[PDB]
Amino acid sequence: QATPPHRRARSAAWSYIFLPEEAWCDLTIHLPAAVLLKEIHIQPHLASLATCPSSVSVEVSADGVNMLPLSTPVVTSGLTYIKIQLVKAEVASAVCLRLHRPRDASTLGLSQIKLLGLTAFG
Amino acid sequence: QATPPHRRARSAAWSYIFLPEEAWCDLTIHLPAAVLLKEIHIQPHLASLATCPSSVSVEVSADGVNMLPLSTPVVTSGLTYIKIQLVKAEVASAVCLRLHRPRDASTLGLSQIKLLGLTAFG
Repeated sequence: QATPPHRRARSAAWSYIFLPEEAWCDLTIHLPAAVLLKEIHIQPHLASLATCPSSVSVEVSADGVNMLPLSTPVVTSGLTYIKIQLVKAEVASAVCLRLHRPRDASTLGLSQIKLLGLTAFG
Repeated sequence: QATPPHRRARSAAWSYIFLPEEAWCDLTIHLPAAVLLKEIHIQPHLASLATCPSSVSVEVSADGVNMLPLSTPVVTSGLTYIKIQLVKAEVASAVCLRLHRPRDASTLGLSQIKLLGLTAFG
C-alpha cells in the first residue's frame, strides 16, 4: 500500500513464521512495467522491532524472470527504517527481497515496502 | 535491582542521551567484594528495543581499579536479551560495561543488569 495506517501498530501489518531449517524468506515483487529503480524502503514493525530482519539481500530483474543478487546482505538488525539506496539506478521490473531470520526471534514483522524510482518518461 | 517490575515498560528503567561526538558510554559496577564472575546479563528496553545498544564491551577488574577489556564488543543490535557467558570464570570485583551508540537511535534504554557468578565459599 502507498501509506497504510501507522498510528498504533497492534501486532504487525505482515508477519512471517520461520521453520527451524530455513533462514531466508524471499518476497518477490513483480511490477507491471520495468522502472528505473533508485532506492528500496523497508519498514519493519515499529512497535516491536525484535521481529525486524537481521539482514536483507535485494535482487533486481530487468526481464522479471532472471533473479540476480544485488549487493551483499546489509545488516538491518536494530534499524527502525531500512533505506537501500543505489548509486547506480537500475532498470528493474522484478525485485526479490530476501530477508534473513532475526537474531533472537522466529517471526518476521513488516509494515510497508516502497519501490522508489522513475519511469522512462517520468 | 534483583527483579524490577517488567510488566508494562512505559518508557525505560534507565535511559541515556548521547552527544554527537561520543559513541561509547561506560557503566562501572563496583562490587563490595571480588566474586567469581561467570556470565553477564543485560536486558534492554523490551517495549522499544530501538534503544538497545549496538555493541557491548565488558571489562573486568580483580582489584577494582585497573580496567581491562574483556572481549571484542559483541553486537547485540536486534537482541531482546544479552547473555555474555565466560568459558573461563574470572575473579572480578569491578565490571565496566561500555555500550555503543545504537544504529539509528540517539538514546539508550536498559531495564536490568545482572552480575552472575559465585563467591569464594558459595
